[PDB]
Amino acid sequence: SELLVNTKSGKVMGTRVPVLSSHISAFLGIPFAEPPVGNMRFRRPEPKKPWSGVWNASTYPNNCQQYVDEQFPGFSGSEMWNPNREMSEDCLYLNIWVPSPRPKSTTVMVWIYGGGFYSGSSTLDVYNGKYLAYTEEVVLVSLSYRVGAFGFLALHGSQEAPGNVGLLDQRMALQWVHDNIQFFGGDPKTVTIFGESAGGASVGMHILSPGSRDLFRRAILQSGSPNCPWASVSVAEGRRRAVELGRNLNCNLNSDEELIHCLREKKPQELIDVEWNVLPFDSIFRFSFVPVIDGEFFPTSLESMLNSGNFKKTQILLGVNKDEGSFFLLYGAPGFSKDSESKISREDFMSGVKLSVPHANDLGLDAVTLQYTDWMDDNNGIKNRDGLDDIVGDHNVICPLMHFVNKYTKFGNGTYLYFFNHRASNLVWPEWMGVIHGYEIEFVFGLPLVKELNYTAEEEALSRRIMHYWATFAKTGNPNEPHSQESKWPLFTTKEQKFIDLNTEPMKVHQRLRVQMCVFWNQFLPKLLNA
Amino acid sequence: SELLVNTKSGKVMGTRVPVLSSHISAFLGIPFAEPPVGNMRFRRPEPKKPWSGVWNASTYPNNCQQYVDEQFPGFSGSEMWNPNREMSEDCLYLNIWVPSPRPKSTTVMVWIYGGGFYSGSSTLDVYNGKYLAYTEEVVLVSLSYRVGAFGFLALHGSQEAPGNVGLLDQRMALQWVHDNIQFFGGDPKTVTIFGESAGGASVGMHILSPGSRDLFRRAILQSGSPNCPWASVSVAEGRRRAVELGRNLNCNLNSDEELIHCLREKKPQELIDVEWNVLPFDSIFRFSFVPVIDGEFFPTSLESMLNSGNFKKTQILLGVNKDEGSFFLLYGAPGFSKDSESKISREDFMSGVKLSVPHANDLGLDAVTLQYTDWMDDNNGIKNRDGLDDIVGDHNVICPLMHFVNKYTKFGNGTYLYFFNHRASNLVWPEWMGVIHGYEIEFVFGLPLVKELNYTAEEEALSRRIMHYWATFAKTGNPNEPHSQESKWPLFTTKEQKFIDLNTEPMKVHQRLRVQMCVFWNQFLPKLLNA
Ligand code: IUM
Ligand code: IUM
Ligand code: IUM
Ligand code: IUM
Repeated sequence: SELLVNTKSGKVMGTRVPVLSSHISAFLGIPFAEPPVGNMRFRRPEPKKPWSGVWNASTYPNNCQQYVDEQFPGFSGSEMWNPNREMSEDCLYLNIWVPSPRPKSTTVMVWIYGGGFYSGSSTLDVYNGKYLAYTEEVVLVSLSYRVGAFGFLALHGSQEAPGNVGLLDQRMALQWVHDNIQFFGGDPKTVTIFGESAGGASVGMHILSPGSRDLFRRAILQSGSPNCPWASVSVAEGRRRAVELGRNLNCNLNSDEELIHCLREKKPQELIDVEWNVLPFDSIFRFSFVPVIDGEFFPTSLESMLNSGNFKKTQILLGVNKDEGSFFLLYGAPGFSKDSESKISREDFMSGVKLSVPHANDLGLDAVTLQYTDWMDDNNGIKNRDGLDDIVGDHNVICPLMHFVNKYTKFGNGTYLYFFNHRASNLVWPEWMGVIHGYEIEFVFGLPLVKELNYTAEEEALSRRIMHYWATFAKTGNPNEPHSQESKWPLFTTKEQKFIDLNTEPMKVHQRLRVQMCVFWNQFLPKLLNA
Repeated sequence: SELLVNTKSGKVMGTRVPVLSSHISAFLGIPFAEPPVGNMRFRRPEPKKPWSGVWNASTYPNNCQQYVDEQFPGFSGSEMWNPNREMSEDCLYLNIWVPSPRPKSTTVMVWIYGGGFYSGSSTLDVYNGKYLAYTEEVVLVSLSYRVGAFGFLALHGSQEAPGNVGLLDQRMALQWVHDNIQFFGGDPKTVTIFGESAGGASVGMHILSPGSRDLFRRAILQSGSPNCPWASVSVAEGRRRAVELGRNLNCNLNSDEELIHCLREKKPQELIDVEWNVLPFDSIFRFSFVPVIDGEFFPTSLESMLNSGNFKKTQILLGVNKDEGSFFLLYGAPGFSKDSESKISREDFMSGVKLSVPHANDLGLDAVTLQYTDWMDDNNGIKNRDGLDDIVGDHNVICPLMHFVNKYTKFGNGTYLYFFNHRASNLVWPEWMGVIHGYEIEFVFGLPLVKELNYTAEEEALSRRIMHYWATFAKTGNPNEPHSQESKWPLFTTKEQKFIDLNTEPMKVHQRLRVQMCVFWNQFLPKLLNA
């Protein structure tokens, strides 16, 4: 009865939400898994037992236990990413926005949030699917997955904490969407999983995981890809970090059973408190509990998989932001402050490049510095600052994504590559951080469309193009409307390597995104480090 | 009696030569050493026994046995460097051009010719000191030194063929100049040794050799420096190449005495014929018999010496040509022909970079290619062609010279650095080779001044500036006339690193010649190869 949806798990009662002019149906906090609490912490998600009665899908679910950024308390720029609902280990819930009237079988977009696998909520203001569902008439799903140690602790042997359990959370949401989105008017045969940062890395990992390929049609990857250096550890390093996490909580680490038991008794916040102490390196843009290359979720190494074509072959739309690195530099690298044009000294640059590339020897750090220093001007604080952003952005998202694009396009049924380089007019972060990691999201979710948000008209325009690019790609596997007034977004071929700018200036097409630098990061530096 | 000069070695009768308007005295083929023939092949030069009677110093001496370029027979571009007098092992002679009337004590410039230590003559048209002596009123000396195996065969143990013997030839000419230039009107207290290519490398080596520092005042180094990768071998490699030279002539190489004896019986041309077979590498811009870092001439390694300040501390004027590499690419690297715009394929580029950097492993070759490829355009034949020239020019002359400038300026009494980037209007070589190795020489020696040579007026202008820069530097240790209408040639400091363009456009000052690339060649690639 519009808001009464009767699903294979039970009846779900949603709520009308106002969006722009109209209203839309919203179903919020649908459980898709049994609460991963108690003896079930670190365990694989268990499918949600069906409920008697109607489920009140009208309020946002608990967010999952996660690190809370208090680096800039009150600063909307950082709080916009913080959990906005009560945190709870009970948090495996998804959110669905459906048009009014209910479509019959229309496209589904399943948003998977980023947050470096230690943070993230489906429920943040910038992930509100109102605007996207309304504007583009897509059923929009937000999912939830366990982040941090709760989702990615990996004692590879044990059944009680294998890794990737937070990815399995995602996969179960995807199963539920596959099984039940039809009752919300969604077409399970065309669900598109999009995500940003670790969310896009996750999307890439379901393209890769055999166990996930059947559960979605298409994929959008924003500023992340499965092969990103921060997105996976070996099972050995996962074990190492799991044990070190237990060492921090004074766990008896005689056996996996002993460790897991200890970690299961700790309050969620104590895991969170010591979580960053288990990194093996003084480092930027590294997270403690990330997916493990474990043999089950990933059959082998991601590189083999990308090489063999061992991945779901579909269409992907993906891309990066211009200044991917600045966010992590501000937070982690000396000399970058929020309130200064963060001109970076030479001493702080070398501190920064050493933090950015923690796995690199003195030779590798020299290679990086050679690549990224303006040697005509090696003490220019701006060039050092921007160069650090470039190092961090190229090493950590742009070049791994371009590696992934190249390897994937060899076997996929279509690749669209954007380069988002628009600084929002109302961006609350300093100018020096540029087009920041994560700040294409508000444009994907249509926030320039709400006038109270103080976007320019030109930005609202861009948001409508992006949403239209995104939903058209989701519907059709091509972001372009067939024969439209807009100019066409070229396919990315391994031949021409074309890609588009996304900003308010009209579309420009380019070749070979950061190729000079990505040849360094993808081809040369690894060869150098192995030698 | 103008042309009758009575020297410590005996009387010398020269000849009036017409130069531009006037005439000048010329003394040609003064012997400064005993003919290094017979049992004296490969031996240290022996000082010339004084002669009875007058020495006819009116014709050019024999040139020294050397490889003769027949790659482009008749092509003036290549024949201008070939021996133009009868070749002979008897060839240790110097040439003096004196003004008319005879000055009393005026500056001396001692030209040391290049030719990669395997070739060179004092007597080539482009080394005619008429124009420089006339125009700038300097006594101008050309010397001769044994090149190739005859000057640089190095069986380190033996007294009968230690290396560097061709450098000792140079040092003896310098002694003779020190002892006798006064009788030609020259001031031994201010002789300036200049040289180009291996000639400038040689000049650098007398700055370094304790045994030579006292014999000259100032130094000009054109497109060469003692630390150039092609300018010295270890004594071990010298022995290796000496033995391999003997292996090619079917010498009994049981003992040094046996080898040297065999090499002493061979006709000069048989040494020359097999000379290039002893290189250890398929290589460009490597010569077989070069100076040996032997403990006597050089006390230790050149790098230690440059580091410790263990060198003659004076003023040096030095610099490089823009397109230093093209000459060797045309001759040695596949895909470069004289008569085509030598657009270089990718297969021929990698062949070229492998030839340019023969001592480098696959990792180093990758590093070079990373540095020098336009990855937006890696198949552009022009960019590949020019890039090869840059690789060869940077690796082989520009970056070692900049290393030498930097190390030297720490301790020297003044450094002037030019960058010659003028392509002669009448250059007979193809356009693609650019400002070619060696083609600033005609400007230093004032050939744009003879109208029959078809230089532009603007080029004659440049030649007069260069000659004036050169002789003023020789006279004064500063190329600048004190308070003149010309703009001042900045000192090269390690602080600002300033240097001037030399061309017909008016002087421009720049910083940090090819620093991005020289940081690669001087700092990074060696660190990479040692690892
Ligand atoms: O709680 U237990 O292996
Ligand atoms: O990292 U930025 O132009
Ligand atoms: O001719 U003998 O040692
Ligand atoms: O070797 U050049 O421009």
